[PDB]
Amino acid sequence: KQRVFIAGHRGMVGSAIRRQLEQRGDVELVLRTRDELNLLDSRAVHDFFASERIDQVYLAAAKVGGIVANNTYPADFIYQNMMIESNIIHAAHQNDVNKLLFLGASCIYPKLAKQPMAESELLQGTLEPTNEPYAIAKIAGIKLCESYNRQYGRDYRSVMPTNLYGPHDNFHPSNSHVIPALLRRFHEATAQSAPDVVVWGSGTPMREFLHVDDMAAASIHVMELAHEVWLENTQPMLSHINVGTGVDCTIRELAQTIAKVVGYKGRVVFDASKPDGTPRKLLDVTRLHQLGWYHEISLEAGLASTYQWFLENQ
Amino acid sequence: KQRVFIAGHRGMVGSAIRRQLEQRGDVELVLRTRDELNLLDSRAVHDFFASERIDQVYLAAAKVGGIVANNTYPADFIYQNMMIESNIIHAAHQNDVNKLLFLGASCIYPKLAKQPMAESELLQGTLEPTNEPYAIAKIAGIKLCESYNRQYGRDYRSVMPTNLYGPHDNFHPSNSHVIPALLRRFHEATAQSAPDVVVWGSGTPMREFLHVDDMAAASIHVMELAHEVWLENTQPMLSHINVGTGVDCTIRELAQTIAKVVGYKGRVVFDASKPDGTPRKLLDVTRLHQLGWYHEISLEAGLASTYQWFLENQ
Ligand SMILES: NC(=O)c1ccc[n+]([C@@H]2O[C@H](COP(=O)([O-])OP(=O)(O)OC[C@H]3O[C@@H](n4cnc5c(N)ncnc54)[C@H](OP(=O)(O)O)[C@@H]3O)[C@@H](O)[C@H]2O)c1
Ligand SMILES: NC(=O)c1ccc[n+]([C@@H]2O[C@H](COP(=O)([O-])OP(=O)(O)OC[C@H]3O[C@@H](n4cnc5c(N)ncnc54)[C@H](OP(=O)(O)O)[C@@H]3O)[C@@H](O)[C@H]2O)c1
Repeated sequence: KQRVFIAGHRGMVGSAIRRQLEQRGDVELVLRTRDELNLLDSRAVHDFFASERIDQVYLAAAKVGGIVANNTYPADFIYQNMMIESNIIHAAHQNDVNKLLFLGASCIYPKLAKQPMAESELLQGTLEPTNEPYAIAKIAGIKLCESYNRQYGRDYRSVMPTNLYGPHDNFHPSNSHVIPALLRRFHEATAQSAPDVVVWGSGTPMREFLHVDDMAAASIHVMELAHEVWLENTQPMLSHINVGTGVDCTIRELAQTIAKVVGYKGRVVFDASKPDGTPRKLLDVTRLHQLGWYHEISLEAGLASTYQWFLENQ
Repeated sequence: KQRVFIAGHRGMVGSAIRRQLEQRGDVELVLRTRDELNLLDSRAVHDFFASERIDQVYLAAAKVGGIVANNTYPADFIYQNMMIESNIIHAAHQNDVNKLLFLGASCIYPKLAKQPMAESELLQGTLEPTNEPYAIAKIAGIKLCESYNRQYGRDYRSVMPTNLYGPHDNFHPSNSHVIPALLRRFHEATAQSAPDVVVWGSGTPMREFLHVDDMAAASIHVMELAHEVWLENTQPMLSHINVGTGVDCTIRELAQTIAKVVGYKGRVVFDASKPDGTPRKLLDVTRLHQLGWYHEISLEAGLASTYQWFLENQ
């Protein structure tokens, strides 16, 4: 069996990968909570790699937050993510761990990227200010992987997820992530028999959403492709792979679909006196499709299962 | 007196800053060689800051090299520079060091930046591949400074030097840095009475060069400006300041001037069957000039003093 360390295993993405791999008789999972292993402590990280046996790492540990967090604690988001990724990638290499999968984030493409965004949009222009610190840290992670690949012949691969949703998300009404926020707002409006739920903006902007169990499946798929096949579909200095559906939906359709999922019978209202973001933001997932992976969970089906997980975990 | 830690003090830039500050009765320098303090070791760095007294840091420690090095050891250039900058900036903040000056590099602007390159060119397009790993690490340093500024009200300022030359450079004929390489090639051609010295390319591309003692003076000037003045001439998320002459010279003029400086009497030859890089690469130094600093060392005068330092240190 391969010894697989899922860093950040209790996280949203990390836990999704753990749910799938825990089903695998060819895999022995190695897991440490933050209390058992602080990924910011280089010495602790190195000791762990020097004693445990690892064959593969899924790097799903990060300091992640929403709009308010990223603008309020910028130093924490750049420093913590630089150190976690630096520590794990370095310790992995020093201990002859040849395989690693790093997680990027789609909010780290340029603010004014061409749509849909192919992998080559990376670094082609300036970042969204709210996410800049976190995005720079994330881009440095991808470049640490590529540099260890090129210098030492490692196999440190990287995925770039689109917007994610699903179990283990933060279902609080003031989350800046539209999925979990609207599920919870709609839930409470339906409980209260509120006449309407108002959403800022016009509802015309198109966005792309992927259920975290699809993310996890794609991540495992990418990790386990033969190296030669991964090479034929990437370049050493443009190595990441977008993970998403490649399909857009309006904020209006999303909200209306959430309302239906939850059984709300009041009115979804958009307040178009509030500004809209860019008209369209989505990944181009041609490389992932060429690599033989296609998402399985439709929006309707994913929102319904997600909402059921919330009901079970209030 | 202010307690000033010059990280990397034996380096080219670090030593230039030390030569100027060692003349200052208002400054107590705190210096540690690599053997006394490995800047890659977070615990050692933190212990140093927790015991020494620091009021200001000049962050002039780095893993730096030329074209071959950056392409041959990419992981060393991204990881080492990420860790050194992360360790020092974090430890400085944790120990209430409010003032820091970080050194960037002009090779970290986009390959196809608009010329002359204003500070706002940063992150506006893709990087030169040879320098990408190092440039990403350097950009992450500037963003660590800006994030600590914004989150914690620190005063971590950053300069972006143009091409540098001067004492303590690497005067070896195969250095990819044109200044030191040509000084040494011309020196040896003059010693050998070689009939000609051939330089690859046409000699038409324009570049910008600054003597390291000017760099050091500008760095000290920027560090010591009143905060309110530094604020009026920067933005929190576009905080760095280009340091250079803002003036171009052809590779042809540079080589011809070196030849004269050294007293070569053979022929400078350009081989235009070899490719030229971009036609023009230089910084826009309007912010530094507005901040009241202008370079003092002409190319002719700087090359002559540099060459004299080489003669004294063969
Ligand atoms: N659409 C997108 O762009 C998108 C969305 C989601 C995720 N992602 C990718 O997936 C990554 C993970 O996202 P996520 O939502 O799964 O994060 P999370 O799920 O919210 O948390 C990841 C975790 O890693 C752990 N961790 C953080 N710092 C640690 C440390 N110093 N030591 C040990 N463990 C530490 C956390 O511990 P404690 O949490 O308990 O503090 C948390 O369990 C993101 O950063 C991104 O790269 C991309
Ligand atoms: N035109 C440009 O873009 C340009 C040119 C030059 C410099 N610069 C700026 O100035 C920075 C310094 O350049 P430089 O030429 O002065 O470099 P250097 O001068 O060649 O070296 C800097 C030094 O820091 C030290 N150091 C490196 N790693 C260390 C570690 N782990 N612990 C302790 N000390 C460590 C080095 O030690 P050991 O060397 O003895 O290995 C070396 O003395 C550059 O990285 C750049 O940011 C910009």
